[PDB]
Amino acid sequence: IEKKIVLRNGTEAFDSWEKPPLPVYTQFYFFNVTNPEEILRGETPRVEEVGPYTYRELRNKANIQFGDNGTTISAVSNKAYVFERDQSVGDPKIDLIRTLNIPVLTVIEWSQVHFLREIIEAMLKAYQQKLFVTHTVDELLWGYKDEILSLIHVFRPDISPYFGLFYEKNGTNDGDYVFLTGEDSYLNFTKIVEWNGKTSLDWWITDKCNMINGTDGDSFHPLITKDEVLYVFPSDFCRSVYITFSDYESVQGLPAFRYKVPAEILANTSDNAGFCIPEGNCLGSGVLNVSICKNGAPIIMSFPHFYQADERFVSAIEGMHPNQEDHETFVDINPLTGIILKAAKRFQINIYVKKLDDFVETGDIRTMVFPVMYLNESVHIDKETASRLKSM
Ligand SMILES: *[C@@H]1O[C@H](CO)[C@@H](O[C@@H]2O[C@H](CO)[C@@H](O[C@@H]3O[C@H](CO[C@H]4O[C@H](CO[C@H]5O[C@H](CO)[C@@H](O)[C@H](O)[C@@H]5O[C@H]5O[C@H](CO)[C@@H](O)[C@H](O)[C@@H]5O)[C@@H](O)[C@H](O[C@H]5O[C@H](CO)[C@@H](O)[C@H](O)[C@@H]5O[C@H]5O[C@H](CO)[C@@H](O)[C@H](O)[C@@H]5O)[C@@H]4O)[C@@H](O)[C@H](O[C@H]4O[C@H](CO)[C@@H](O)[C@H](O)[C@@H]4O[C@H]4O[C@H](CO)[C@@H](O)[C@H](O)[C@@H]4O[C@H]4O[C@H](CO)[C@@H](O)[C@H](O)[C@@H]4O)[C@@H]3O)[C@H](O)[C@H]2NC(C)=O)[C@H](O)[C@H]1NC(C)=O
Ligand SMILES: *[C@@H]1O[C@H](CO)[C@@H](O[C@@H]2O[C@H](CO)[C@@H](O[C@@H]3O[C@H](CO[C@H]4O[C@H](CO)[C@@H](O)[C@H](O)[C@@H]4O)[C@@H](O)[C@H](O[C@H]4O[C@H](CO)[C@@H](O)[C@H](O)[C@@H]4O)[C@@H]3O)[C@H](O)[C@H]2NC(C)=O)[C@H](O)[C@H]1NC(C)=O
Ligand SMILES: *[C@@H]1O[C@H](CO)[C@@H](O[C@@H]2O[C@H](CO)[C@@H](O[C@@H]3O[C@H](CO)[C@@H](O)[C@H](O[C@H]4O[C@H](CO)[C@@H](O)[C@H](O)[C@@H]4O)[C@@H]3O)[C@H](O)[C@H]2NC(C)=O)[C@H](O)[C@H]1NC(C)=O
Ligand SMILES: *[C@@H]1O[C@H](CO)[C@@H](O[C@@H]2O[C@H](CO)[C@@H](O[C@@H]3O[C@H](CO)[C@@H](O)[C@H](O)[C@@H]3O)[C@H](O)[C@H]2NC(C)=O)[C@H](O)[C@H]1NC(C)=O
Ligand SMILES: *[C@@H]1O[C@H](CO)[C@@H](O[C@@H]2O[C@H](CO)[C@@H](O)[C@H](O)[C@H]2NC(C)=O)[C@H](O)[C@H]1NC(C)=O
Ligand SMILES: *[C@@H]1O[C@H](CO)[C@@H](O[C@@H]2O[C@H](CO)[C@@H](O)[C@H](O)[C@H]2NC(C)=O)[C@H](O)[C@H]1NC(C)=O
Ligand SMILES: *[C@@H]1O[C@H](CO)[C@@H](O)[C@H](O)[C@H]1NC(C)=O
Ligand SMILES: *[C@@H]1O[C@H](CO)[C@@H](O)[C@H](O)[C@H]1NC(C)=O
Ligand code: NA
Ligand code: NA
Repeated sequence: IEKKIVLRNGTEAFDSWEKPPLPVYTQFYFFNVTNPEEILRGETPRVEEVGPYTYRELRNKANIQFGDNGTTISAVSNKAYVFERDQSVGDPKIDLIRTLNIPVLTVIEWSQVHFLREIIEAMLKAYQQKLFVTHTVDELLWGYKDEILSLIHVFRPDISPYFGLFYEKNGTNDGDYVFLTGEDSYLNFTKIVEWNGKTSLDWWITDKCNMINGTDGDSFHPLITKDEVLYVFPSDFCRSVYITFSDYESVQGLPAFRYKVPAEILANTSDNAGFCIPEGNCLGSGVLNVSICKNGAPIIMSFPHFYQADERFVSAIEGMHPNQEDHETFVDINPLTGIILKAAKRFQINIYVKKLDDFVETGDIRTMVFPVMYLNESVHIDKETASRLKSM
């Protein structure tokens, strides 16, 4: 019986959960817009993939507190990103990327939703902004000071003058989780019970879609069987998902089940209609409008190169060539212990753009989901730790 895989102060499983020994790497890839003026004149966008920009992660748990006679545990998961120049295609503090002006699109979308409408319209009218802007990779990723945000900031101090895809996400966590250890049962090991105090979400339509299912995805319950389905809640993705068995794999000298994210997760279906806000009206198979949880910005999640998506999402942006092996999302789990031996968590950030008559910033741009940057967050078990695990 494997009941030593339980988060108790004394077991080695707890120490690995507290301080993950395996290094995790996130790699950023950007889409450099080659014809901005022609896009504003209503022509088909043309982009170039640029990457990787590889960062090593520093993971740990903090504010660790037990409870309920040892059945529950609460903590926060801090995550930092240390840059690796030699594992990267270039220096991000020099390498420039030309892409959409996300701050102006954000505040344009705010104004259309009547949030600081007069102030935004006034500033935009006085200070002309460009729809396409060029910044360094370090700026786009970890923040830069924007004009319009700075002007709004003087009127509304709560509004940040700086914008970045991962702004202030270095050396920080993503809410206060409370997990469930495997004391009551091994099946509900590292299972999330609440997040930021609440037992479920409240920005999707159906109660079904707002449920917090499964684990964070850093580990799974022991003794996994081929037939079952594993639920994951990635906070950044703003919904629970699930992964199904694909095929058999061996990592080092260890057995592993290859579990992937299936097409059903972002499919245009009734099960996923609840995610399509407001009136159950969806953009199409293979995307997720996450504007509600990204503070009103017109941000659309997808898989890299619109993998597992409607063909028209690929035809809209010249430069998207999706294949399985490069863009799928998979995880190799040791069935016995439920430990991730290898994985590639991959997702893409897009921006919803459309022509506006009230705005000449938009020109005559087409209505489309415009890709900005996607990543590969990956892990791989090394020989020393694998051989350590192999013994048990
Ligand atoms: C992704 O995802 C995301 C999320 O999820 C999303 O998002 C979304 O989006 C959408 C888009 O569309 C949106 O929707 C929109 O919204 C907007 C906004 O809203 C808001 O606001 C408003 C306004 O307010 C203001 O005003 C008023 C009056 O007017 C007042 O009352 C107030 O107070 C304010 O005022 C202020 O300010 C101003 C400035 O100027 C000044 O002046 C003054 O003094 C003051 O200060 C409002 O209205 C709203 O409200 C609502 O809601 C709430 C909640 O809480 C409630 O409570 C209320 O009651 C309401 O509700 C109700 O009503 C409404 C009506 O409006 C309705 O809607 C409902 O159902 C109910 O019944 C808010 O707050 C808006 O604006 C819009 O609306 C529009 O559109 C629609 C369509 O859908 C319709 O339905 C409506 O009706 C409208 O329409 C109209 O208008 C327009 C413009 O102008 C036009 O064009 C048309 O034609 C029409 O017109 C007509 O009618 C009218 C009546 O209405 C009249 O007046 C005239 O004459 C004509 O006849 C819409 O709705 C949303 O919101 C969002 N959400 C979020 C969360 O974000 C997105 O989308 C996605 N994406 C993708 C791509 O997919
Ligand atoms: C994180 O995620 C990214 C992907 O999103 C990974 O990066 C990719 O890594 C794979 C390998 O793991 C790379 O694949 C290799 O690409 C090489 C270049 O291919 C070019 O040329 C061919 C024609 O020759 C074109 O078809 C293609 O479009 C490219 O323009 C290939 O030479 C390699 O081929 C070898 O493997 C294939 C397997 O299918 C064999 O069939 C071949 O015979 C050959 O042996 C290979 O396909 C891919 O290019 C990478 N892309 C990017 C953007 O980096 C990361 O590796 C991943 N994980 C980690 C941990 O980093
Ligand atoms: C993504 O696309 C964007 C836009 O196409 C691209 O930005 C551009 O990069 C080029 C270089 O690739 C920049 O051109 C340089 O401008 C600087 C500043 O004035 C000059 O110092 C440079 O002059 C030297 O260039 C060569 C040596 O580096 C020599 O041939 C020459 O004699 C000079 O010594 C050079 O002209 C250009 O400024 C930007 N454009 C914008 C709008 O920012 C970006 O590089 C692409 N990103 C990636 C990762 O490829
Ligand atoms: C969070 O977890 C719950 C429970 O695991 C998920 O809800 C379940 O979703 C399944 C989808 O297969 C529902 O199955 C249904 O079966 C009937 C026939 O019996 C079929 O006609 C339907 O089309 C559907 O497939 C099931 O009812 C439902 N169970 C419960 C208790 O809600 C939910 O999807 C998960 N949410 C997220 C966001 O991951
Ligand atoms: C995120 O924060 C971490 C932790 O401070 C940074 O990692 C350090 O970077 C310094 C640069 O001065 C280096 O000396 C070390 O590689 C790191 N220190 C430690 C203790 O790990 C990381 O660079 C930050 N990332 C970004 C993008 O700013
Ligand atoms: C996603 O699926 C829905 C439901 O099938 C589509 O809505 C249907 O569209 C067809 C024609 O394309 C109509 O005949 C039906 O009457 C529609 N049914 C409902 C309930 O709306 C919707 O068009 C699809 N969305 C996309 C972007 O392809
Ligand atoms: C766990 O180990 C021992 C318990 O006696 C103690 O030294 C340490 O402070 C404990 N830490 C946590 C986070 O429980
Ligand atoms: C998890 O543990 C067991 C096994 O599934 C189950 O009986 C219990 O209700 C679950 N607890 C929670 C909080 O989900
Ligand atoms: Na409304
Ligand atoms: Na316009």
